[PDB]
Amino acid sequence: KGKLSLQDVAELIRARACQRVVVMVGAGISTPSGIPDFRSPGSGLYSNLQQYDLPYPEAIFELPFFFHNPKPFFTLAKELYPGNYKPNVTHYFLRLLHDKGLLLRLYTQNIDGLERVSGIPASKLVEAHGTFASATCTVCQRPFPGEDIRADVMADRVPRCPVCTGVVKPDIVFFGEPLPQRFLLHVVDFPMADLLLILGTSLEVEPFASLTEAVRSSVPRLLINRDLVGPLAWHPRSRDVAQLGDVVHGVESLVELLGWTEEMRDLVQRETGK
Ligand SMILES: CC(C)(C)C(=O)NCCC1CCN(c2ncnc3cc(C(N)=O)sc23)CC1
Ligand SMILES: [Zn+2]
Repeated sequence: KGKLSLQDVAELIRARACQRVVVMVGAGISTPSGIPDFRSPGSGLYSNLQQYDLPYPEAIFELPFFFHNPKPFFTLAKELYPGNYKPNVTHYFLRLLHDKGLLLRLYTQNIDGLERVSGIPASKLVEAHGTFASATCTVCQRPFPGEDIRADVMADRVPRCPVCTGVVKPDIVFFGEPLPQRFLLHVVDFPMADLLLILGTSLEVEPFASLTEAVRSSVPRLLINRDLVGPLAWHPRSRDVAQLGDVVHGVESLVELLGWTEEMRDLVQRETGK
């Protein structure tokens, strides 16, 4: 009887009636950290082809172009590597969710790695478009921690495999490649979810689009996004809640209703001092 509200979701979490939260995030959560959506006219990455020495937008994430000229991609890597951008309130909200034993899994479309930098361990993360936290030799397939090629990336050298001399590429998923193996965790995670949180994306592209329907029909789906569009708007469920407008405000409103404001402020304080 009647729509669930943001407060109703907050109350379920406070009661630990929702304690296996699956979170899905996109570009919208990282704009307040100073990373625009790549497609943003004027400011976004795809609108700065000259700045990266690219023939066209997609090229920075294409394998044949990468092997012809790895330097534009490595320019992006240098900018996006950990330490450059700061997580914002949205990332720390998810971190708090984790610290309180409420996070089952956080699925991210972002490559900025800000979830990790916020202190969420890799085991809770499914970085569905890959990550800079690890790298792989393109010839022999030797894996490397991201830190092991940091010096070369910061020094504008194309890192190389000690074993076979192959170019070592960050584990970002390029156009036409398979999604990472960890993505198959959705098979167990989604039936297990007792709350679905979607932040700063409308999950309009597959296979993310279908995943919104993988949770059971009793599970509330909370969308915090500019607009109510995508699969959630196409196929609403009685226990869906939409918090529209600015993601930062939506998240901060939820944080307040949860009673975590002072806890958030202390966490952010501590973390900034690192
Ligand atoms: C879907 C595949 C894997 C084929 C793909 O497009 N790979 C290239 C990397 C993606 C990463 C996510 N992505 C983004 N698009 C617009 N804005 C952002 C902001 C991102 C961020 N803040 O990490 S990722 C991203 C599209 C290109
Ligand atoms: Zn190698």
